[PDB]
Amino acid sequence: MVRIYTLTLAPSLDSATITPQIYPEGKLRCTAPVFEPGGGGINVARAIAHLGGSATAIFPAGGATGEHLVSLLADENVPVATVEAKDWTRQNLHVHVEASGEQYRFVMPGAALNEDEFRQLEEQVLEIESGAILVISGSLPPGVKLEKLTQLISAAQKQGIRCIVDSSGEALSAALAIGNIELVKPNQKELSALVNRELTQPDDVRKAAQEIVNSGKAKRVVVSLGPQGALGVDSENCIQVVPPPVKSQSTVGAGDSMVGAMTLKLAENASLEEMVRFGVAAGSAATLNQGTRLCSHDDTQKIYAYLSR
Amino acid sequence: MVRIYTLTLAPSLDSATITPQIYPEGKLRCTAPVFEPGGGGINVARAIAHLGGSATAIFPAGGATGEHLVSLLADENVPVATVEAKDWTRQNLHVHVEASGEQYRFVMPGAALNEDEFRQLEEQVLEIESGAILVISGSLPPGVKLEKLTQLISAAQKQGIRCIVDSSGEALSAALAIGNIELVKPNQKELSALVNRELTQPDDVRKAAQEIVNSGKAKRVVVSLGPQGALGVDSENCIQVVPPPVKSQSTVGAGDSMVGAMTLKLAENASLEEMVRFGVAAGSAATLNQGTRLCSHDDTQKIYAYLSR
Amino acid sequence: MVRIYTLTLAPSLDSATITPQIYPEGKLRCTAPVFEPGGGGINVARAIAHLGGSATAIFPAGGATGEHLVSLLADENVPVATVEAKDWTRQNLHVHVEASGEQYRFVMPGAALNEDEFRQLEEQVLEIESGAILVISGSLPPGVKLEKLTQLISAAQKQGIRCIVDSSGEALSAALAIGNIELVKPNQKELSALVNRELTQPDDVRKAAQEIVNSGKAKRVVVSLGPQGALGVDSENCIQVVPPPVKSQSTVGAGDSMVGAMTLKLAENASLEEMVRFGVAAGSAATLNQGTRLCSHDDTQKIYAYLSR
Amino acid sequence: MVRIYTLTLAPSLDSATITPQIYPEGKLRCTAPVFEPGGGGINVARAIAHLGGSATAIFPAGGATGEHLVSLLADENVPVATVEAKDWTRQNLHVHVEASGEQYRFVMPGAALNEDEFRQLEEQVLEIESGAILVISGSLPPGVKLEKLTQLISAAQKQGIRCIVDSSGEALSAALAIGNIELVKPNQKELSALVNRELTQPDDVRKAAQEIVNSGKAKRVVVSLGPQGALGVDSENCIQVVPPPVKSQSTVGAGDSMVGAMTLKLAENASLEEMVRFGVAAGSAATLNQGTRLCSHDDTQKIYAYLSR
Ligand SMILES: Nc1ncnc2c1ncn2[C@@H]1O[C@H](COP(=O)(O)OP(=O)(O)OP(=O)(O)O)[C@@H](O)[C@H]1O
Ligand SMILES: Nc1ncnc2c1ncn2[C@@H]1O[C@H](COP(=O)(O)OP(=O)(O)OP(=O)(O)O)[C@@H](O)[C@H]1O
Ligand SMILES: Nc1ncnc2c1ncn2[C@@H]1O[C@H](COP(=O)(O)OP(=O)(O)OP(=O)(O)O)[C@@H](O)[C@H]1O
Ligand SMILES: Nc1ncnc2c1ncn2[C@@H]1O[C@H](COP(=O)(O)OP(=O)(O)OP(=O)(O)O)[C@@H](O)[C@H]1O
Ligand SMILES: Nc1ncnc2c1ncn2[C@@H]1O[C@H](COP(=O)(O)OP(=O)(O)OP(=O)(O)O)[C@@H](O)[C@H]1O
Ligand SMILES: Nc1ncnc2c1ncn2[C@@H]1O[C@H](COP(=O)(O)OP(=O)(O)OP(=O)(O)O)[C@@H](O)[C@H]1O
Ligand SMILES: Nc1ncnc2c1ncn2[C@@H]1O[C@H](COP(=O)(O)OP(=O)(O)OP(=O)(O)O)[C@@H](O)[C@H]1O
Ligand SMILES: Nc1ncnc2c1ncn2[C@@H]1O[C@H](COP(=O)(O)OP(=O)(O)OP(=O)(O)O)[C@@H](O)[C@H]1O
Ligand SMILES: [K+]
Ligand SMILES: [K+]
Ligand SMILES: [K+]
Ligand SMILES: [K+]
Ligand SMILES: [Mg+2]
Ligand SMILES: [Mg+2]
Ligand SMILES: [Mg+2]
Ligand SMILES: [Mg+2]
Ligand SMILES: [Mg+2]
Ligand SMILES: [Mg+2]
Ligand SMILES: [Mg+2]
Ligand SMILES: [Mg+2]
Repeated sequence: MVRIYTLTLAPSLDSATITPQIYPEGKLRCTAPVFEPGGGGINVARAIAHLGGSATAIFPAGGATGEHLVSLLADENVPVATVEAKDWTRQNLHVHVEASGEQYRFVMPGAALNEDEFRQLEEQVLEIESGAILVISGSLPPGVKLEKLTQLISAAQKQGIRCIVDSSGEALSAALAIGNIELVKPNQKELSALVNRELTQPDDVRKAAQEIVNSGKAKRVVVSLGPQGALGVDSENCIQVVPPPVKSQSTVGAGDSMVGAMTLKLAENASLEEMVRFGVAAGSAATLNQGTRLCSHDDTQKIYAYLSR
Repeated sequence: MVRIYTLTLAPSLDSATITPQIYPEGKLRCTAPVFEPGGGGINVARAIAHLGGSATAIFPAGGATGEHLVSLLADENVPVATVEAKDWTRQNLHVHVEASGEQYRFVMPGAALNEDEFRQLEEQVLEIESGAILVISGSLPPGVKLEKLTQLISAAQKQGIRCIVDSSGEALSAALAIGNIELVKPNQKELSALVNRELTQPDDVRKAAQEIVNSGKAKRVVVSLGPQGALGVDSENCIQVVPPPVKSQSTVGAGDSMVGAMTLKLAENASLEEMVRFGVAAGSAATLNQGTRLCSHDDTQKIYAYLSR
Repeated sequence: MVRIYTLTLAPSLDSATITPQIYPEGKLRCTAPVFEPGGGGINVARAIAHLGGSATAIFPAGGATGEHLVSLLADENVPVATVEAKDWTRQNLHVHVEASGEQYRFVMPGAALNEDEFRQLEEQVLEIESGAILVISGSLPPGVKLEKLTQLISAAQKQGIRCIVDSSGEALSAALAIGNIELVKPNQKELSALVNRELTQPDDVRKAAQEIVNSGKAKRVVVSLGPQGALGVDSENCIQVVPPPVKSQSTVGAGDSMVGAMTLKLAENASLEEMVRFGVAAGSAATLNQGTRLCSHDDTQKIYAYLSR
Repeated sequence: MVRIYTLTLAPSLDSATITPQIYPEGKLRCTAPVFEPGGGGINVARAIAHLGGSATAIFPAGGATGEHLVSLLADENVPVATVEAKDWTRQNLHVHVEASGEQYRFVMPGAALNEDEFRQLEEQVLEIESGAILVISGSLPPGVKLEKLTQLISAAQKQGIRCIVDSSGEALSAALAIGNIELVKPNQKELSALVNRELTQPDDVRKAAQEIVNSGKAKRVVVSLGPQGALGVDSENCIQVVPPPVKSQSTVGAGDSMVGAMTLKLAENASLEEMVRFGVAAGSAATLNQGTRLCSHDDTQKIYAYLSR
């Protein structure tokens, strides 16, 4: 298997806290937070670790929050390659409400990057050897022009780095601007925005995915469909995989778990069907766990065996 | 095609109202309500009308609220057969919040039924011809012992009335106590309560469904799975049908729409596959319409065509 | 003491129910409701009963819901004078959420009145002897022109009936159109709407209340101020009364409790200070009790003793 | 006028963000946060600046978040005296929901303080001149034994530093353990916890306040009562001051604004009446401004003039 790297331009040090009730105006007393790594590529690398593989997470880190982020990943045995940034690593908030069992997730932008910090990040990316896989996942932080992301991807592909993309909005469109992306995983909202049209008819998702493949923007499009599983599209195949009928406890982290799983199958040169099935297995495995916990090896294996008959 | 009847032991006259915001403590000023028919069997009959068929709704009605319920169904051209009850027809409340677009649904028990009234309802059911279909759908109202529900179904079956059951809790178990039910449609929670175990493993739903068929309790079990569609089980077949990837606007009425569709297919003596496909098409068609609106013929046809492609 | 009557043109049979959690989209299973009398004048009469006096509630009642409303008042020993109405007595909903202890209150319009039913109600009102007190409290139901309310009040005053008004919006303005109202109790929002201006400066409430008295619209204006108590205004006096610093459990019914209390003091020809103090005592006593329960005699007496030094 | 200092053992760098709707499970996309100074003593110092006075804020600051906190105060021209702490300055989150206009406030503990750092803070406090005022306001951060808070206050008082305390829980009791506190401002809940009993009777708050004065624990006790204003108690006087009837826009910052105002009055050696009046004026002035904004000079002056009329 070739080596796997992930890139998170907007990582975070997330706080998970608990409060008895939720209501406006008054002070909600919240417990001492538990800190956890945040960010698309970072969680993809964590999911891969859970599944028994290894992925090196590349990301900017700033201030004491950044140091703690790196410290957390060290304890989880997730290898990293960081760039020191001036602006401190930002924090998102996850609140569990004890009385209802509900969770609330407040997602703010990542820290700013200056041009020099982005250049260092690109330098880290270009140290990746030909044939290896790079997963670019997450939002685009302030300070980065859209074309800089496209230029990074182009440079990467130029020296044989195989790119996988999970993003949204203008970043996702920009990441796909040059094309030849190995794999992209939009969810339904992300797909609709990317093809710039509403997907209201039964066959619209399939057709939109095929449109992306046919255009040369991506070799593989896996449209993830929440509880309905996913639809994977190749130049030769269209397959839908639906998860088993088991209740979701918490959907947080399903997307990153699926991407990490599919990345591993891509590294193994698996078939489209095997890739999508393993992706659904890990994404749905993620839903079995409370709060922000990602997929576990054993749950993913169990669901994958079910999906494989 | 044989004739179709439905039975709703706990009907309601539902109020749909609108308010700008939702918050506790203060008076929420709600608009003058729009009244609509409520109740499982009643909604099955309405869905059947939408799909081009005809079903007679049997139910107790009491007071001016009951009169209005009857009048609403007359205006919708749904045939009825009623028993006048002493306790007035109860009301559930549907609240649309303008600021969020969210809907809140407060579901209270149906009016009480005395023993005389239940025997009157039983008399109506036993006037149904042999070979016709009776759909018993909805909650069990106060005043009716579970044994009486068992007795009604046993009485109906002895003379060739084909029974379809959609209920929950002790009522569902009681309805299946006699066995030889033509079709039962539990959702996942209802199936779990019926077999009395958590269904936490991938194959648990299928195994539970097969257990009910094998035990002779039901000829067909269709476990409905929300956005995952449904799993249909026979003595000979097992199929899962997943809806197309279209966004749900409002899930209200999905269950009764699905039951209405499957009932029509059952009356046409369709295959298990055709029955479940049409059921999923109608159930998911219902979700395309806002609020409490059930499935439309055209949306159901479109989804069914896709599933049958 | 002279006799006391209340008029409720829009009464209701309210349902109080309990549900474990509150959230949109899904069915919220609510307990078998406890029915209670609803409507301004009706609750004023109930509050008066709690305080040891007697008030006859005049109101339209229709259908089985109306009969149960009358039945509830009989059990509480509240004398009534009803007019049978064609349109059935409507229901508001009070929902207690067990997990949070919050209550939600959905308030819909009252049943319609036709011209004949209103004429009968006016006839009941004009049977009231000179010197007696009539409390007109609550919203204006559909079917009643604004000037009909004004004409009723004018006719009442013409034969010596002393009128007290608690209402809002166009109804309140109309009720005050002719003037010489003995007592009106707007809250702050109601006062602002009545004088048609925002009350943003420290002395604005006082000035607005005095404007109403000086105009001849009302002899006494008691602006109720929620937790801040009330400001009472006469042609000769301006007094603010603030409740004791005890936590409110539930504010439902505070307004009607205050009005019933003030009505009793008006019947005793009490001073403005005594009237307002007893009103604050009963209104704040109401807040000590969970849900919709009105003021208790003992709590009101205790707070009144405190307010009187 | 003597000099004024404040002490905030648990400061914060607060993030204020905006999101369109609030609901659980999904990612709530929040705007790039606006940062603001947080913490009891810090806010007291800011309120004092608004009211035209000057107060030096003493607090631990750590990391880039602490640097930003210090920078924000510099921009607001609030003098500070800081101790560099190992643990980085923590962040609370204020969320405005656009659809409802509601604000949600998630309050987490302050950064940890080690024993060395606390002694450094103690050293700063003991550099305050005799006769000057020190306001100790806010929660107690992890790492500080209650006895150390008692020791700090005892140390300060021995050399003529006049101490004002605003806190809660065990910290408030510990702060009052030494006695001879110049002024304490519990709210109702804080007073109840302090005297360890429910305050359910009309005179309970006053009696509890007098108990603290009589015991020698505090020279002055001002129990703040939210919209009911405040009750101020001396060895010689007892007064209640109620704000004018103006609608609160947002209650955030009322407490610290009130403390800032009373501190300034205390420095001017004002009467108990003048102190409580100005306190209520500033507290209520704070409520006129949206979000976390404290009292403005002009609004405070306007309310104070009314209270003094
Ligand atoms: N259980 C609740 N449900 C809904 N709203 C609440 C609830 N508790 C408090 N609130 C709201 O919060 C406001 C203040 O509540 P609270 O008694 O906690 O004071 P606080 O200012 O938040 O905290 P503190 O005691 O530290 O001063 C109330 O006015 C109310 O609007
Ligand atoms: N409610 C659910 N029940 C079962 N499986 C789910 C559920 N939601 C997500 N999954 C699984 O996780 C996979 C990915 O989730 P989804 O399609 O929601 O992507 P995403 O929106 O990009 O995730 P995320 O919000 O974490 O970024 C799905 O394809 C599916 O396998
Ligand atoms: N927009 C809102 N968001 C959250 N809570 C609210 C909102 N509006 C009102 N409330 C709550 O409802 C209580 C009263 O609100 P409101 O001003 O509507 O008075 P009311 O008693 O409900 O009605 P009325 O004016 O008829 O007397 C407030 O104390 C507050 O707790
Ligand atoms: N979120 C959804 N998206 C797409 N289709 C749906 C969704 N929810 C329900 N359906 C369709 O409706 C059918 C029945 O709905 P479901 O499985 O939820 O039954 P139910 O819980 O008995 O419904 P109900 O609550 O109305 O009684 C499903 O099998 C599916 O076809
Ligand atoms: N604890 C909860 N918090 C927030 N939302 C919930 C919660 N429980 C259910 N919901 C919402 O209600 C929808 C359906 O929930 P549920 O499992 O109760 O099915 P139902 O259609 O309401 O009832 P039924 O079992 O009778 O078919 C869910 O899709 C979810 O959106
Ligand atoms: N939160 C509270 N705390 C203490 N007393 C209260 C509170 N709210 C109301 N009261 C008492 O009840 C009296 C009337 O309540 P309020 O001023 O809110 O009138 P209202 O809005 O017309 O009441 P309602 O909504 O029931 O019709 C007040 O003057 C006061 O004495
Ligand atoms: N307007 C809403 N009201 C109530 N709940 C909502 C609303 N929008 C989303 N949700 C809840 O959040 C879940 C996911 O919402 P959403 O479409 O935003 O996906 P997401 O996972 O939060 O974000 P993303 O598109 O980045 O993957 C839904 O399943 C639903 O439960
Ligand atoms: N809803 C309100 N309306 C008018 N004035 C208010 C209101 N709430 C607070 N105030 C003013 O602010 C002063 C202090 O507020 P409060 O009694 O709530 O203290 P607190 O609970 O310590 O404040 P905080 O939660 O900010 O720390 C009050 O005495 C009063 O003057
Ligand atoms: K999870
Ligand atoms: K619908
Ligand atoms: K009450
Ligand atoms: K404010
Ligand atoms: Mg995603
Ligand atoms: Mg998602
Ligand atoms: Mg159902
Ligand atoms: Mg359901
Ligand atoms: Mg009122
Ligand atoms: Mg009110
Ligand atoms: Mg405070
Ligand atoms: Mg407070």
